Amino acid sequence: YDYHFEVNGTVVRHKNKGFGYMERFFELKESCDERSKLSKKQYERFNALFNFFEKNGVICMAKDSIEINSLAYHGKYDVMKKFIEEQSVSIEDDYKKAFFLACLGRWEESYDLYSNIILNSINGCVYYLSQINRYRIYQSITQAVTQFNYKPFTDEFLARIEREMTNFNIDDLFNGMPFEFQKKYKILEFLSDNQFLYDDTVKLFELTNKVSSDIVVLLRLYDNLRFLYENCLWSVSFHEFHQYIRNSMSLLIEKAEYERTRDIDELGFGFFMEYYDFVNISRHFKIDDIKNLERSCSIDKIRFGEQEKIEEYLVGIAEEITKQFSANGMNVVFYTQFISEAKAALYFAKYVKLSEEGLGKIVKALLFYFPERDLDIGKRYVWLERLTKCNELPKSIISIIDDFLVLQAEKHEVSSNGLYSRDYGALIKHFEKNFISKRLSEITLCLTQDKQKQIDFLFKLLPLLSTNAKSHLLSFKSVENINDLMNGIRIGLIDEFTPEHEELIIEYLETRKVNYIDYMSTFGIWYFLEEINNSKMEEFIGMDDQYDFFVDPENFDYKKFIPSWLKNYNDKLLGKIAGNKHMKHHVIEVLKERVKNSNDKRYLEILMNYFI
Amino acid sequence: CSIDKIRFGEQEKIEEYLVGIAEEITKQFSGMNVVFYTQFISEAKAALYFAKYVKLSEEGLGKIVKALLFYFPERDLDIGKRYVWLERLTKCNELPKSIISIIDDFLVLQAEKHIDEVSSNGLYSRDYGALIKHFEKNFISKRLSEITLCLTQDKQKQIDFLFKLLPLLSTNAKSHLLSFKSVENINDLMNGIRIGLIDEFTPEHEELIIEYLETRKVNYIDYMSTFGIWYFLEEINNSKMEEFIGMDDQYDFFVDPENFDYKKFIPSWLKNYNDKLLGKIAGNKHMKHHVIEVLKERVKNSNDKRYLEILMNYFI
Repeated sequence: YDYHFEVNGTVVRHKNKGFGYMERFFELKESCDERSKLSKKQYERFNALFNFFEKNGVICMAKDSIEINSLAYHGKYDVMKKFIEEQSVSIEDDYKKAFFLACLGRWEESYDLYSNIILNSINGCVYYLSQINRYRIYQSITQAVTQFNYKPFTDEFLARIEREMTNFNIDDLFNGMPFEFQKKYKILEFLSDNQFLYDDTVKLFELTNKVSSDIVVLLRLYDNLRFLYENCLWSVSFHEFHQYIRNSMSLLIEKAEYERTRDIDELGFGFFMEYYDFVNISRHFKIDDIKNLERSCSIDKIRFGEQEKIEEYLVGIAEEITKQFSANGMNVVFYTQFISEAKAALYFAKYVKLSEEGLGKIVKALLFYFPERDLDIGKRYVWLERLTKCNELPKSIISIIDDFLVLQAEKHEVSSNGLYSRDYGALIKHFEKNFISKRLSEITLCLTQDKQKQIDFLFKLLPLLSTNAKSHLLSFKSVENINDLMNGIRIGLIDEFTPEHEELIIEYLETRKVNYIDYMSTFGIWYFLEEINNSKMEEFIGMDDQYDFFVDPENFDYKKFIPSWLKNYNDKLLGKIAGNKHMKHHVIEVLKERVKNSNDKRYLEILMNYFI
Repeated sequence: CSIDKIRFGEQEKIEEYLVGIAEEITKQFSGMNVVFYTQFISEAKAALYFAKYVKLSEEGLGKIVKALLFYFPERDLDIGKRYVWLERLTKCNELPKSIISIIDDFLVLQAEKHIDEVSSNGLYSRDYGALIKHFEKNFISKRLSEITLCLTQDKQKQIDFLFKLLPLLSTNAKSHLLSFKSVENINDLMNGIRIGLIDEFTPEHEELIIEYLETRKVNYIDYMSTFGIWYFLEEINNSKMEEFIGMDDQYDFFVDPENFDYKKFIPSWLKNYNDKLLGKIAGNKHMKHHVIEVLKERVKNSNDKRYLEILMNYFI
């Protein structure tokens, strides 16, 4: 505590009452003559000290860019495998090898290498750090076994490490080292502690003040990341560090959004995201955390820099996804940690502009080689649609989606979201607007009445077929009764109501009218939407409030209106109701009354975009 | 958050705590402990500020108001900040006669002060008098009337300060004040209209407005927005206001909707506006679209609930 060493690289005298040796050192650093006056051995010692202080980002005193050198941090899995394959020349090479094995999911080999280094390492700093990391990898192996209860570790190995690590105390490790080590390496004692990021987490509270701190927080986060990755420490993978990164980045982005909002309020017209920030968010955030960030702050207003580096990182993520799942691959220990980072990276790639080739690689990996368990068809479509935000759909991505749809047809869908293969075709039709699928047409030409599952699958994908394919597909389905007509309209059998469909709807409505003493609401919606021009629906008025609310609002009694109707309405229906020039003030007043009664988010959203 | 609608439990314990803080404020500032002051003044200020939402008994309210007005240092609490505190206190409990008497004594002390008033938010003792007049509009400041009776023309400070507190006086007391004080500058005209002595501007008032605008114009190469509000709400028909646009953004916004570019509009302006002119802006139809856009953007990006209630009651 003689001096303060700040995150920006400046030194400040703090507590030493003796000579200013750091100020003196900087003075020799500035001027070569004073440096030349040193003795030869002291001159070379000063050269070593200057190299150290340059490497560690210590420049000068107060009166006078992040760069992490780690293959593990940058996700260079192939280069890490190459480094592991080669023969280690030193024990520091073995330490780096054991860290790389830990990061590649090969925890048994990592534990064996750490044990070997501990054997062959008795400064004793690599010995101490291997003891730290072997305990950490032993903790990782122990917790992975509990999660899996697949047998990725043999029971012999588990029993052997349990016997080796029984009664082992990491709290005694530093105190068991020679006192020379304990004096020289007092700064490494925190690595044996259960927690080491409490100071930073408590200091994060300054990002919540509403009355620089943010740059200090970011630089300290970069310092922690560089120390834990460049020194090959396995604590960089545990929940404490990931939680610390999540908290720091989330609070920084929320603080920047708060300053942006306050300035907009007070001035009426902040956070800069770069490659390292993108990698930190991808590796440490879950999808829920990114969703919290998106809902809390406008990430679309955050400028993304170093987009070439981010694109290269995303392409590497896609390539590793392919290598993990195109071939046998499937290191379950590595896959468990890697799939979360890949999901977060592809999810966050919505805000990053991507080149055509890189976008092609990423989209291909996402559509085909991403496991269904981690990303179902609905989540996969959500990721793709997010990818279509910054960059519109080119021809190559449309072709990749076409191949995905062809593969789906050949296979023929469990979707937690509720979006299926039809939405990919809708997305294609959104941009190309005239895309016809050659192979889908070919498989329609081979379709028969036997394979009903194919028919009921790609009847939803009808706009991507040709005229002959559409005509052939239409033959296998009948529209005899009203139920068949409703199944067709929900599946897309007909897009323009024929007069016989109108007669069928009339028959259904008359039959229900006779039996007076779900479908009717849809009929009223279609009548309002000009979908049906029968001009006869007025006789079915009186039963359902929605029916007369939709067929003719002029005579509708708005005391029978339920505000919950608007929640079920879609974008097109709400926009049409807004522009009707009738019914408008009634929905305005009912929505105003609803929101004044209770600040409901969906109702305000409806009232705000289309003004209904 | 609407903290006002949140109910407060243990109102008696809260009031006892508030009265204890008021008593400590009185005791400290009369020999004080400065290092204790640093920690305690923040808590006392926050408690007095947050006491807006808590029902206070008449005796406790009296003690709290007395401490806030008299013994709260001017360094921590400006006269405008102190008025804001007191006005917040009067929100939950309408100020009784004892509170009126206490703040009247504060007013007469402030009158004695001028015998030789910095507000960060521009709210002064005339506003304490206005808060007096907002309730029981039949009230007389006897001590202030006595001060008004003995007003020689040489002691300008007392008379010019007391002219702001016109409704607090009597006819006989205000006779001497009107004998000396009269509308002669733009400041006199604006504080007179805020009192309400003259409801309709004389042409000479428009002349002073135009000459003040001309002077600040020759200075070009704070009450700018008041003239814009007067032109928008057509209390000024001089029609020469259009020759001094490009001066302040609020002025440009209010004198002309179409010529005022909407990118320099400050969304926070709508919170200062009152209900009358806020409704008038909605019906103008010449600036309705851009205030609608600003309100929507603020509902999106800001957590402030004021913008939503501005949008939905007035539909600006």
